[PDB]
Amino acid sequence: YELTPEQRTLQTQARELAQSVFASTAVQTDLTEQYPWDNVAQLRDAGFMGMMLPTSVGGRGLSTLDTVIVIEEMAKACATMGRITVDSNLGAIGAITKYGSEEQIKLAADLVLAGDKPAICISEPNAGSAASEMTTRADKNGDHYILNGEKYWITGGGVSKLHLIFARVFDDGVEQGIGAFITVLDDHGPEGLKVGRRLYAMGVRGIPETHLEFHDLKIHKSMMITFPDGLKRGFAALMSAYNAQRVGAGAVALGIAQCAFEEGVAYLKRREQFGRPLAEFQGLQWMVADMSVQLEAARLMLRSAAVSGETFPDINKAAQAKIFAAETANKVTNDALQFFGSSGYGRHNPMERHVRDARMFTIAGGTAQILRTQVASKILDMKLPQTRDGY
Ligand SMILES: Cc1cc2nc3c(=O)[nH]c(=O)nc-3n(C[C@H](O)[C@H](O)[C@H](O)COP(=O)(O)OP(=O)(O)OC[C@H]3O[C@@H](n4cnc5c(N)ncnc54)[C@H](O)[C@@H]3O)c2cc1C
Ligand SMILES: CC(C)(COP(=O)(O)OP(=O)(O)OC[C@H]1O[C@@H](n2cnc3c(N)ncnc32)[C@H](O)[C@@H]1OP(=O)(O)O)[C@@H](O)C(=O)NCCC(=O)NCCS
Repeated sequence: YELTPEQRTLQTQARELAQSVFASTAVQTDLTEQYPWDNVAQLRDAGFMGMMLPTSVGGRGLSTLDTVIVIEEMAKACATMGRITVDSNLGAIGAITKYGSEEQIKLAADLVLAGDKPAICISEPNAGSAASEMTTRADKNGDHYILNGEKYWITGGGVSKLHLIFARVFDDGVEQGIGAFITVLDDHGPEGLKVGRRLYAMGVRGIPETHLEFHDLKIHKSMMITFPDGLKRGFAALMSAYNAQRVGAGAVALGIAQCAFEEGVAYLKRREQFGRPLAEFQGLQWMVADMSVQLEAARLMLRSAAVSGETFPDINKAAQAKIFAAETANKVTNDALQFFGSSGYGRHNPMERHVRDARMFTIAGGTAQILRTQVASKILDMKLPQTRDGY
């Protein structure tokens, strides 16, 4: 239940980069809401991008746990850098690594290792929790697929090059299921791929969340992730790669909470009222005790989930960890802010940002409610349909 000597080294390397470079840019990144290109370049040069890619394509061949360790250190410095580390190591790049062809893996690897944070494109304005109800379609046309539809809250929209787009595949009018399509966005850009309006967010403002439109987007069949056993199971396998994403997302939430925790504790020791430091008040001591307990548990849950499953973490262990970590983060950041008092409410301190940044993680990548349903389906060992006629 402890890190290996190699993992401490990886942790130290991650912490050094985050504290000496990223930490001093967190406040401004939140102010400008601008994608930190400079920081991403340093993140790449330190080998913290595409870590789970095989060594045969330039990757380090690391584990999910390795990334989770790195991700948390980045998040403790900057929530934006935390999420970037996630998307550039887990999720879309994970599904491509596992299910993609040699050509598709090489294209994805070259981009990520060059410093590109991939963008996954699943959610639609009328299809969030019910992702299987997405209206983005891909009609087959010869050896190509014509994509028409819209996505939103696309993390990295406008700055991401690599795109993994999920769409309902139709063959001569007949539905085939949902498949994933790879496309790359550049200055010249692919015809039909349009970056929609930006959705300005409560926190983690350093990464643009945008709408995304597809107007007769022509994708060759060599850029569709294919399966020998049909797309019907294909849509069930791509989201299994998202089980690793959730653990990473949980690590970001944990990182934010841990930072706020450390800052709150440090403040209690130096801030004095009634002739003494705040740390000498029992009620505040127990609050500190409560936070440390939940943080320790959260870190255990995340790390435990990371080493579970086969290629990706177990879907339910990951769901349990994500629920715990995200909800833990919301309480810790809020209570840590309370330690600062009035100054905690001031934007000249980072405490109010911590609450704003942490708030998204009970929502994005599957809400805490949808994850509870998932966990319940495991314990009860039954399907839990949400439709009116699912029984
Ligand atoms: C910061 C951020 C970044 C994001 N980045 C991306 C990205 O990169 N790619 C991407 O594809 N998507 C992204 N999303 C979207 C997100 O992954 C989905 O939208 C998420 O599943 C939430 O969907 P929704 O907002 O449509 O929730 P809705 O489906 O509108 O749910 C609304 C509320 O109803 C509850 N609810 C819904 N269905 C049920 C049910 N059956 N039972 C009980 N309760 C229910 C939910 O818990 C939620 O609280 C991002 C979102 C955020 C906030
Ligand atoms: C899965 C979800 C869409 C509900 O779907 P549903 O209508 O209950 O359909 P079911 O879960 O019964 O079936 C879907 C299949 O995909 C599989 N699946 C779904 N999510 C999965 C995940 N995260 N990991 C692995 N497998 C998954 C299920 O095992 C199931 O396979 P089966 O056919 O062998 O049973 C919803 O609970 C969910 O998790 N979505 C959250 C939104 C989201 O993920 N958005 C990401 C964008 S950031």
